[PDB]
Amino acid sequence: SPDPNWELLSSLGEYKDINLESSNASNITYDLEKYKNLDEGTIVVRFNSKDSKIQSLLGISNSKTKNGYFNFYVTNSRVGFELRNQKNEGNTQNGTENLVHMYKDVALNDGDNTVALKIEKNKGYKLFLNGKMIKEVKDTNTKFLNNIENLDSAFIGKTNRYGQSNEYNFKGNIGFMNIYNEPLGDDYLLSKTGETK
Ligand SMILES: CC(=O)N[C@H]1[C@H]([C@H](O)[C@H](O)CO)O[C@@](OC[C@H]2O[C@@H](O)[C@H](O)[C@@H](O)[C@H]2O)(C(=O)O)C[C@@H]1O
Repeated sequence: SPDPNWELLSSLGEYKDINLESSNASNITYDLEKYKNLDEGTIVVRFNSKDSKIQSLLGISNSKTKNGYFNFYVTNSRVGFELRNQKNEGNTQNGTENLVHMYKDVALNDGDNTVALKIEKNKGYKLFLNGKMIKEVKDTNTKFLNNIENLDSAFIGKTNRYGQSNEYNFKGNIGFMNIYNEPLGDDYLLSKTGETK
């Protein structure tokens, strides 16, 4: 990754017009090899939710575990992500590491919102929403997808988990999702997310 970061970069993944009105997530597991070893990157999502519960925009997980997952989520009044690893499979809490839970209480538009998560390896994390950098966390030992063992699922609109776990099914539409292998420039993220001030 250069310093400063690129202001415009080709996406690793780009997904559009995902209809989640009946809360049936979009399986993007075919792209999993692109993401599973990432130690940094950027995720940009345009969304409109019809619900107030915790809902995954993007869920990347080890479906053989309860708690081995990355969950980029929203509510009606909050955005954030969790990062958790689990070393033991099946119906158990054993071997769970709760790595990061970063979130911010926010005002959302009633219509479309645009959010971004920026991860800079061993620098930190930033959240953007509707043209603002809403939260920055400095961290000299960052964790991301490469820290979750045996990933096997990637979904837009849910997190694929073992057994009876809460999959955080999203209800509404996702206009777009763009995933990058590098941290993008703040100015790019401010303008891009800013399209839905
Ligand atoms: C983003 C978030 O807060 N994730 C939590 C999650 C949610 O809060 C919950 O699923 C929303 O309904 O809860 C997690 O723990 C589940 C666990 O909670 C205990 O209090 C309860 O006794 C258990 O039966 C079980 O529901 C989850 O894994 O889903 C933790 C996660 O970090």
